[PDB]
Amino acid sequence: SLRSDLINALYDENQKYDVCGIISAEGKIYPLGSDTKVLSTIFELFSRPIINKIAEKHGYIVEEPKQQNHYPDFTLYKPSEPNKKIAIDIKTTYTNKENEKIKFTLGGYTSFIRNNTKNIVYPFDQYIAHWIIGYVYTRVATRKSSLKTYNINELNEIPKPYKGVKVFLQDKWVIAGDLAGSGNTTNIGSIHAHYKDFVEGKGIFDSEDEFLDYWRNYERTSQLRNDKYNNISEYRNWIY
Amino acid sequence: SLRSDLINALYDENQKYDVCGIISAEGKIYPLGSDTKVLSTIFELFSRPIINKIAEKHGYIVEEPKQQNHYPDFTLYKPSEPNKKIAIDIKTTYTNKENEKIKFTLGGYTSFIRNNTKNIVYPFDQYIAHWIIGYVYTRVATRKSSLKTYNINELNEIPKPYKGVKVFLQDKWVIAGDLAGSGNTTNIGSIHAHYKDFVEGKGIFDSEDEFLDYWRNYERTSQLRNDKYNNISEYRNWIY
DNA sequence: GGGATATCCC
DNA sequence: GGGATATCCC
Repeated sequence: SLRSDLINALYDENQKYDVCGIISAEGKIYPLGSDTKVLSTIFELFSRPIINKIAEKHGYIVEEPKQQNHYPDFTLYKPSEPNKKIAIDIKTTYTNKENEKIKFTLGGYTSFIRNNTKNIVYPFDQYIAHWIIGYVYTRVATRKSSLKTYNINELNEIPKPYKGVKVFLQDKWVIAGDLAGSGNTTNIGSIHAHYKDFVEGKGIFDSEDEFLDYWRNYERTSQLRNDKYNNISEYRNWIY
Repeated sequence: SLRSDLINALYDENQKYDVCGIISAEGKIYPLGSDTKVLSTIFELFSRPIINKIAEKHGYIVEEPKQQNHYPDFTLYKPSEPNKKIAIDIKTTYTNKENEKIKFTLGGYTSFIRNNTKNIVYPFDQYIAHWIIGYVYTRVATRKSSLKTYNINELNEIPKPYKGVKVFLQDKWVIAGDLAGSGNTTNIGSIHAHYKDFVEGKGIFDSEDEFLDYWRNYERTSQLRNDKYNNISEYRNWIY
């Protein structure tokens, strides 16, 4: 199973998280910081070697998006059956101190979910599956960068911005919740839970329809969200 | 002074502003793509040692945010005059045909611009000058990242994400415009001209005052502002 | 012009 | 939760 195989190779098969810094054509190295906007990519870069791997020994093609504002990170599939498209999307998140509850943002709620074609490499329908690859790290901060330029020799010196990474795979609908992850950016939110709750997929929506419906009609303004619904209890009761 | 000194440094004191890729500690390199959220940060890393070296040589202390979502990136200050705080923010944009017109997005019009302390490192009132260090660049059209992992020796075979970089130092009110930069995120729009106009510091606003009142007044959307004001030439009369 | 990519702060 | 960094895409 693409999945089983996948999950398998994600948990240290020989993989080690060691990205120390950025490098300029001048040969001089600049360390990282807690910028999430860059860490994200670093997280995806760790996966890109392993997805493609499996994908290979399974006979599917992988297609990264050409444009900067389209979902999802990866698009696996076989030409023959070019309707059985799977979709993998990398999501990171940080912790401060050990064993805290986490949460991720699961993506747009007013895009291809409701539009089918808006911002997605392929029309929403060609996908049979949508997976999520979640990462958790202990951010090492109290930050203010590392005010210094390095060289190819001090690599070992270079401090990283993360510690004790944790990965897991799961279907999106399984770990989705009933609250926006981001406001203005209309994102969906994840379940507030213990990392392991994710592994196990101890969610809240009973199936993928329950997850689409809920999100399909999650009004955007609190004003309109009152006389309709704010959560699972609210929605469920809305079934009658 | 502090200002023109910075410029020299930032105007070919030798620097090239080129990046290669990401770099691990086992020494294995990974290339980059034109992704903005990344490039905007790398350009950042480049700027910090340049800034530090100048300030420090004029006896200024430097400040960086702890929160990743507060303004400004940099914060130079003289303790012998703590109320004389200056801001520096890196702003990037790209173009294909090495010449076409330009546009930047300089911050939110509904935060420190109207309440003194929302999402700002120190209070707005404690700042004398607000500077924009802008970078422009030609990006390899389309986008091809590839997944090869070079190394120090193959430092040359590695594809760069951009080429022909440009930089400018100028004041925030001189380069601002009368249209939004973005919408949902509520950002100020830089002027839509040509590199040079920027260097010229050939704007539209009359004063650092007009721009203030201006953006201080920007209604969040079409409905409201369409019957108030939608541009400076409109701002004007409205002022009566 | 409005909303889209990611995830975060108070 | 609402608004914030980064800027773009359509």
